[PDB]
This record gives sequence, C-alpha cells and structure tokens, in this order.
Amino acid sequence: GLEQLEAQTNFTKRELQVLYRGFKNECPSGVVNEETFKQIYAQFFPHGDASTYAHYLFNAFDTTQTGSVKFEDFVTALSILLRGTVHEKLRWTFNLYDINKDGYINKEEMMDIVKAIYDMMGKYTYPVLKEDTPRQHVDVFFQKMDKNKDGIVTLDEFLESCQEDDNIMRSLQLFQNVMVE
Ligand SMILES: [Ca+2]
Ligand SMILES: [Ca+2]
Repeated sequence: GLEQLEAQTNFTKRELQVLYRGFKNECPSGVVNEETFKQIYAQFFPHGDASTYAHYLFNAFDTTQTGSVKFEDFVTALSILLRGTVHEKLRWTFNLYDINKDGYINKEEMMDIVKAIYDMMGKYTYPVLKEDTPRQHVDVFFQKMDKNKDGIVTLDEFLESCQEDDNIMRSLQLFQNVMVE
C-alpha cells in the first residue's frame, strides 16, 4: 500500500522507501512498541525523564489504538509533523493534549501533559516553559486560552490563542518538532 500511502501523505514514493529503510533500521520487527518508542525518544532529552511524555506521544502515533505502531502510522504522523501546515500541526498537538478525545482540553488533561513536559526537561526547562511548577504554567495557560472561561479549551480557542501568540505555540509544538529535526 505504498501507492495508497503516498496518496495520503506529503511524501513521494522514493522518500517513503528512504523512510522505511530508516524505520526497519531502528525497528527490526517492523513495528514499534511503547518501550522501544520511549527508548528512542528518551535520547532527545538526556537531562530529564521523557518516558511519560513519550507515553502520550506514543498513543497519538498509535491511532489504531493497537499498542503497536506500524510503519504507515509512523509516516502518517511524520507527514504532518514534518511537512504539514501550521493548522494541521496544531490540530495534531491539540489531539495529543485531548487525552480522552473529548474534543476539548480540561485542566486535568493539561496538567498531565505539562507535568510530563516538566519531568522531560528536568531542571533545565529554560524560558521554553517559565513558571516554577506545572500547576502554575497550566493555570496561566488556561487563563490565556479559555476565552469564554468555561474551564474548557476547544480546538477553536486553541487555534486562535496560538495564532495570536507565537509564545503559546512554541510551548506546545517545541516537543513535536525535536522529532522532525
Ligand atoms: Ca478531553
Ligand atoms: Ca472555553
């Protein structure tokens, strides 16, 4: 299904082969489980514990929710993360934070993800994420993004906030980018 795969992503046929080669190179069995994913991701952050964030990142890749990320799942997410539009990329990130796939983000979900990011960055969570604690960042995040103040952040509130603030966007995307470097 390389032809079906090429039609659905931003990659050519020969780029897909270069991607497959690298995929098997790192995943001999042809599929990636959580641990393998956590191992690979861990390296992007040696000064912290990125396993919990890598956990959320894994599920977002595992769209079929099979606990096993196939090559197409991998390319499908890369197609977006690597060469998707800001709109497409932000939607991917919103979906990552929307853990229960409510269609919305609550403070509890925000906390989980953000607590994962702080642990990942360790004590070197530079201005990327100011504020001493995750709880303090989450409250400042929601205040700015939850425009109608109903304690919920919808996709639209999320996009508008990001569109009107280069800072909010980075604190969200930064971690998705490290992978498409
Ligand atoms: Ca939700
Ligand atoms: Ca709201």
